[PDB]
Amino acid sequence: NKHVNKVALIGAGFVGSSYAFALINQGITDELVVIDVNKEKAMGDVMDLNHGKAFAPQPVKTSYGTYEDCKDADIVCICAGANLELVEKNLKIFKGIVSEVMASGFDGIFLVATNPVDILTYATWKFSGLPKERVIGSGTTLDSARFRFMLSEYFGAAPQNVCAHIIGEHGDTELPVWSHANVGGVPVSELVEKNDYKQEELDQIVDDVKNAAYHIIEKKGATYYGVAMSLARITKAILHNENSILTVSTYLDGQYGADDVYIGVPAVVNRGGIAGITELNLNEKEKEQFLHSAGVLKNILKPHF
Amino acid sequence: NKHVNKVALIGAGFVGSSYAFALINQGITDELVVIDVNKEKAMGDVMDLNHGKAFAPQPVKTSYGTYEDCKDADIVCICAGANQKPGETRLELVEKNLKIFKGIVSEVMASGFDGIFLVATNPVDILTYATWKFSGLPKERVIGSGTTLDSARFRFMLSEYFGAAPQNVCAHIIGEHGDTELPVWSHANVGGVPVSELVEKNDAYKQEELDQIVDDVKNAAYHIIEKKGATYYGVAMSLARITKAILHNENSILTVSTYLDGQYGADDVYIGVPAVVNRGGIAGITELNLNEKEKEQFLHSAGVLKNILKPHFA
Amino acid sequence: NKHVNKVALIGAGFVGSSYAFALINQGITDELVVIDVNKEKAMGDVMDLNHGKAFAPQPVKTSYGTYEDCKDADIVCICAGANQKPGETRLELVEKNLKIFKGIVSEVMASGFDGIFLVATNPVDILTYATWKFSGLPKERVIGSGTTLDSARFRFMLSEYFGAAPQNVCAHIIGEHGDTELPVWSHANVGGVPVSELVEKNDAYKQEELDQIVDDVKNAAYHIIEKKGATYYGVAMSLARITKAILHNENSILTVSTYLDGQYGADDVYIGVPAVVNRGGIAGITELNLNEKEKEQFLHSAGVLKNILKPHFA
Amino acid sequence: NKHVNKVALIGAGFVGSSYAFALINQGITDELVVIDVNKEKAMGDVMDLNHGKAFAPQPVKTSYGTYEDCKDADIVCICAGANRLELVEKNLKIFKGIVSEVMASGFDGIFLVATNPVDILTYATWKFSGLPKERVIGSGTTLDSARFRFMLSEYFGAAPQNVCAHIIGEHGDTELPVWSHANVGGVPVSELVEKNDYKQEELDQIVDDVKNAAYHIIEKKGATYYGVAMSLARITKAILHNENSILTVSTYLDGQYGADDVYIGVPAVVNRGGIAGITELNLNEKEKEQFLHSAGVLKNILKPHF
Repeated sequence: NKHVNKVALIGAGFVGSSYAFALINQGITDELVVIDVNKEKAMGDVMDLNHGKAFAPQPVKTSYGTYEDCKDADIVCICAGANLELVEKNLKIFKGIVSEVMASGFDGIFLVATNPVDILTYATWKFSGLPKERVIGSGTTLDSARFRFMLSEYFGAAPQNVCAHIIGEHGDTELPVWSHANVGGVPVSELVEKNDYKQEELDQIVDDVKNAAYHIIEKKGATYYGVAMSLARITKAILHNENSILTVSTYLDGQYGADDVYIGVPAVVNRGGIAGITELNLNEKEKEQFLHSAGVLKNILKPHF
Repeated sequence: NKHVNKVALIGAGFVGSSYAFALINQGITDELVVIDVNKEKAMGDVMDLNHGKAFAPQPVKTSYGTYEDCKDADIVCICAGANQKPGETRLELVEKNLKIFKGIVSEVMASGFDGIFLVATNPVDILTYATWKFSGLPKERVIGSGTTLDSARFRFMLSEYFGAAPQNVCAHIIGEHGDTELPVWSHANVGGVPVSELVEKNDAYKQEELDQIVDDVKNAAYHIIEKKGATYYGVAMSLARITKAILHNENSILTVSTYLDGQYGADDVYIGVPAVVNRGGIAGITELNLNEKEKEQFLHSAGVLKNILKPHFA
Repeated sequence: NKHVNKVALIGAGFVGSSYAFALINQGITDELVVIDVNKEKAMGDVMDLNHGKAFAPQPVKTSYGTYEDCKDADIVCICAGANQKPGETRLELVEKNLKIFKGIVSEVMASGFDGIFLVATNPVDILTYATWKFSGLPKERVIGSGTTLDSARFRFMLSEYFGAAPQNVCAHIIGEHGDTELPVWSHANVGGVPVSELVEKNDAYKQEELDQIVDDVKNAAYHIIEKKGATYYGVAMSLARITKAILHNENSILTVSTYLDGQYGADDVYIGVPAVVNRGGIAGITELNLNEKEKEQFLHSAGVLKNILKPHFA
Repeated sequence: NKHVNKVALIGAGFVGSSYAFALINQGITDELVVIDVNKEKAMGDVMDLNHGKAFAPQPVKTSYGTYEDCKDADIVCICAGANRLELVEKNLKIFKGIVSEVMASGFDGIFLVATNPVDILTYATWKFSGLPKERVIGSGTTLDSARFRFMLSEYFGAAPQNVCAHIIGEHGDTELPVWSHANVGGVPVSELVEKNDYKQEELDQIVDDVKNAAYHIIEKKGATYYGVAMSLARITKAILHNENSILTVSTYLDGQYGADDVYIGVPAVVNRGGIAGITELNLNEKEKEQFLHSAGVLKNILKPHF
């Protein structure tokens, strides 16, 4: 009796629906159940998603469901919420959601997508009582993948042999780890000096990354395709025991001079969830940029915990 | 053009965007250009689709453009048009969409485009025929989604009934994409065993059970629409499937909208039949030997389409 | 094994090693154990296969072991045995291989193995039947490669004759893996159109051309052997294909060696017929309605096998 | 008219046959032609390889052929040659005949060289053919580096994709690990070595297994071919699919690592044009000397013949 991979999705808005469409197009899970307070929408979405079932690369059973259907889920992905005020609404929404999920007997991994992601990931860990290695937030995985790709273009190599992370809070206080950005083994700073590859050229790439989402929202009011893709990517590392290094929202206790906070850092991800935290030796600018970011978060945290 | 595939999408609504997302998720094309006069929404979608490109299985260049950017496209897929309003007849919808298609197709042809058209807009068989007339291209290079979605579904469900892989099952829905489409029970077979035989010799396999599979296939869109307001994920997948068969020269048999001049006793009409699809478009038409009931149903289905074409084309 | 697929290969000759290489190149299994008393050659092959593991699409753990290492195997594939020497009859070869299989199967069963057997050693239908008797397993869990290779090559060539994808072509070779195997022309079809109809409706499609597709399929091994001394790449691929259908629960229809107790009018014999293959092994048997000529050919083919079984099994 | 990818294989021994079986199993090329002095063996292999054609993941047309059939090949892969510094001697001759016959067909693609000693015969092929140095490529130390890389993602517990480590220099005893730039997720190996106790001579023994892997295989069954075939198919894949993958293939240097006028193993970017750029690692003092000593060994063996 071989293991059946099962994902439970909570919140069938634009992010959730797209996330589902992505799992189906990539053949990532064996089963998917969709849960939303708006029964009719989730129902319609499931039907639409199954309409083209025959064309999916791999069989995937997709169904409408309720909180109790989370019992044997490997992953519960939360895309629900509202779109200091907002943090209040969502903090409560999550409380009821995690409560209902845990009440079903779910004993898997939480994947949190709704913003502010670092905050709601910390919250989910609290409300659920699960080990911190099994509550995971999307963190800055999207921004880091982008940064990483733009650089394989810029320096002309495959993304596979290019290294670059974005860490910190998923937000304006997130930061690039220039000190460890390397191409094929060769540090970026090295390539910048030996050629005239110029500095604020690379600095502009970081500028685009941080504002990418705002610009999308400015034009169509919401962002969902890129988000959905990052979620499917993280779900893939888990379900297929990849040990992939991803800058997901992770609980720190001393690793980067930070403790008691969920924040974006490169973490090894596998079927168990977080399997280790990659500890980069930050230089001086990075070290304070980071702690400033961790401080901003922990500060919004205490009023609620 | 030589080492790289390019798709131009015209119309970035729910169908078009989902199609785009499907192409990117499955790794079907190297380049996609999105064309739509609604600039904010379309550039937004393009930026959103590019935001997460690093996660896709293959590199995919997505951009916002206009007709001039079709010059080197392998495929132009058209999802643009109006949707028919309640109380409006199909001939009334067709009058509006023909005018839209006239502008789109002439602008596309004037860009230098020399590829294949893939038509998705309803009524798809009608607009495929129009695109052929408007473009002056060979009939093999103008393709509509036809009954591909209903067939594939019909075929998966039978696979998920008689208990065998989709790949090993034969079941076609043919005719117009709409209420007169028909199942080809006479040629439906599992592993090569006719469905009528399977029914006859196992009473776990009942007729009405099978007919019910047909009832549901034909009403699936309407029910999705009831609960969600519209339907687009299935359409998008069927379009991605056809695009893949073209770009990768698969020679897959699909019930796309296809021009008939005599086959099945129908003339001068685009309509859903099993056709071989490859990099050149339509490579061949499968001519099933329809039984007497099927033949009558099919000629009625072709007639329903010709009643709509007649007032618009000589 | 819960999240992990494991294959045990018994016999690391040219067939077994190529099979191993195919599994690794296609990403079919998570683990492979190779079992062969010829230690130097087999550990050599194992080390060689591990040498380039980094380049394989998926991580594959390959090791050298013995019967005890079959305990948690999903599949045990047996390629070991002697090969027919010139002047030796098949009954004489079978006497030697039954003795070999008796030891192999009893040791495998005593390891705690509770998976599926995949048999490749010649004459495969005979040794599949023996493996069933020796193992005491359900007949659904003992599978031989049957006529899978000849069928696939019968079905690709037709696809490469009528101009369509293999996926939409239906053609089976059934019967013993050997000179009495037969084509099922009566159910051979393209997109659902009977071969006999395609023939008589187009004079570019001719009988003799089709028949020689058959004579060539049946003589393919002999010609490869003439030129290179042995045949093993095709066999290896057919085995990898069957293994994939099993490990990934495909429900693919394949003409594997299958136990019949009445179907097609044959009893108590393993023989090549279209069967549904999934994670549990044989999920179902496709019963094609053979015409009178085919029925006679098939019962003769089953008879040839029973003439070999009879002196060895009650 | 979409481009048709075409590979011509010269030498259908164990390496070539396996290399072919790999291309077919991975769906890497659209067409493959097989060429060998032993016509009947090449004919047999092609037949065996097509026997199971219906099961290949992607369509691939495989056929028997001759030097003339190289005309429109994207890639000519040479696995022919004899299997005692006279080995270089016999092979240098074989290659001369082969390249001459290939160029004489109008071939204007990329050469992929696998026959040992690969660095030397890659240099030779460049000479005999007259092609730009970016279009003659040897397998170099790609296999050894791939192993080293995987054998470290396990050790440190991450995915190979998030691990960095090269083996450079001549394909042989004088090849060397680039410890100074070996990193995991961005974190250099040295940092992890003393910060946890990951032991030094442990990571060390890994470099020893790599270098002797092939000898040990040969000790047991007489030749290596599966691993070689896999590395060849991987390089063929980077080329035909314009990957821009960084591989330590045999590459022509002119000053890049204190070395000039020599084919040797270094990380190079590989795409449809062939070598697209040479990755320049800041070698430390130890590595710098190991490397030049390796280039010297090679350049020394070249002189007598050029």
